[PDB]
Amino acid sequence: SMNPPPPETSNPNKPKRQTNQLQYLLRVVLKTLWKHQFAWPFQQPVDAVKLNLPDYYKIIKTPMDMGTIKKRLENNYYWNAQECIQDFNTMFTNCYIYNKPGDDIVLMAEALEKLFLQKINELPTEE
Ligand SMILES: Cc1noc(C)c1-c1cc(O)cc(CN2CCC(F)(F)CC2)c1
Repeated sequence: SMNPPPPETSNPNKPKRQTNQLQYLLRVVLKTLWKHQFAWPFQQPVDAVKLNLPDYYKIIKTPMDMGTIKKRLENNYYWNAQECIQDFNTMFTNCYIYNKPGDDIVLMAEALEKLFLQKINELPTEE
């Protein structure tokens, strides 16, 4: 169970724009979660080899992580905020699907998700 390639973070064919909602997602939302004490397991793709999780990529077919999200934001990969929000949701859902409801990693993801929802509650209107 080698790891898959990471999710793409740039694509020369995918259209680009800089907007204030995407800026908010990078500067406020991602920033807040990134620097949180629970961020670190989520700051890069799950390395199922180093973590000895041979079934991870049998269960999780749409991996996602904040490192990927950060690069996507930095690279103007997203056209709109919803695309980015979807990736955060994917990351949290994967964690909840793969792990058991007691688990420390799940509590960590719940805390980040609560914070995520607070910051997305205040997304600015598009200029
Ligand atoms: C995210 C994610 N989703 O599913 C898995 C499995 C991971 C995961 C990713 C990591 O980079 C490291 C660990 C180990 N874990 C960290 C927190 C802890 F609470 F300390 C327990 C050990 C788990």
